[PDB]
Amino acid sequence: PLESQYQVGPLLGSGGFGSVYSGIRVSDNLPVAIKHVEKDRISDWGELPNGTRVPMEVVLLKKVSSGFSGVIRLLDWFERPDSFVLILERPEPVQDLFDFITERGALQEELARSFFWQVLEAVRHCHNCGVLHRDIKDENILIDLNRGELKLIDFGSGALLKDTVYTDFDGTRVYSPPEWIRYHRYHGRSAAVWSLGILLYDMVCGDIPFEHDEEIIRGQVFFRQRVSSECQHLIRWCLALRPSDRPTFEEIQNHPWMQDVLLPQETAEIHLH
Ligand SMILES: C[C@H]1NC(=O)c2cc(-c3cccc4c(=O)n(C5(C)CC5)c(NC5(C)CC5)nc34)[nH]c21
Repeated sequence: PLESQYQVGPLLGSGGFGSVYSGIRVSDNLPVAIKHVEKDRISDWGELPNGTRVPMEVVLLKKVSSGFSGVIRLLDWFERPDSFVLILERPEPVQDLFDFITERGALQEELARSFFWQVLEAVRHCHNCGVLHRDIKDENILIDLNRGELKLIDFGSGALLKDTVYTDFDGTRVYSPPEWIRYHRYHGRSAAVWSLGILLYDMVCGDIPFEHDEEIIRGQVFFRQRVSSECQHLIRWCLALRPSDRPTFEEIQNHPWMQDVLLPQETAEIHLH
């Protein structure tokens, strides 16, 4: 089932998420990624309409893999005795945003605007399909280097979107909002907007703004790089201490700093090729 249909290549990476290998679908040589997760290392489980116990990530990816998007597509999945295996699409050539930022340092605002806009479109798509990622960060974003298109990855910390409080969190701490640090309580959209503020700061400054819990709680933003006043304003708004003071996704995309975004292909020509 798995062995015959996919030819396995080298390990791309491993960590809390499991182990991800490059691969190729044997039938048509389609590039793929193959994610293995041990059953013991999965805490968040869900059920398919069919009535089958699977990892939540499988439920979430099926809900968002409908149509095209800036979300990594689940092509197939398999259950094994002690693990689940997910077959994901693989752009070629590709680089993850963390490595891209590390190599360039801070991104030019024009580039950060295009990237951030695409992340916003992808996150909006997730929320429309009832899915909350809960771990938005540069490490969970891939760049299709030829087309200039960003793709969200790793829904292993995610959940079904709801309007009530979340009391569990498995995402990355330094991207987590002050309300989680202080009260172990947050709401979906406003916590997501906090992580987007951290991401945007990361793009235009070349690193995250807060390291320790006390910096997150204080919420004072210091700019280490030259950043436009409009971009600083949007960042500070996303990082409002009070969740209800943070912008909606609509307010983010109507912010003056977000106007006249480049198309992804233009973005590649000017900034990537
Ligand atoms: C972060 C990890 N967790 C996931 O769910 C997932 C999916 C991928 C993944 C999917 C498709 C393509 C790539 C890919 O090309 N790469 C590269 C080799 C371009 C960086 C990587 N690198 C990572 C983030 C694993 C270390 N992951 C992919 N990586 C992860």
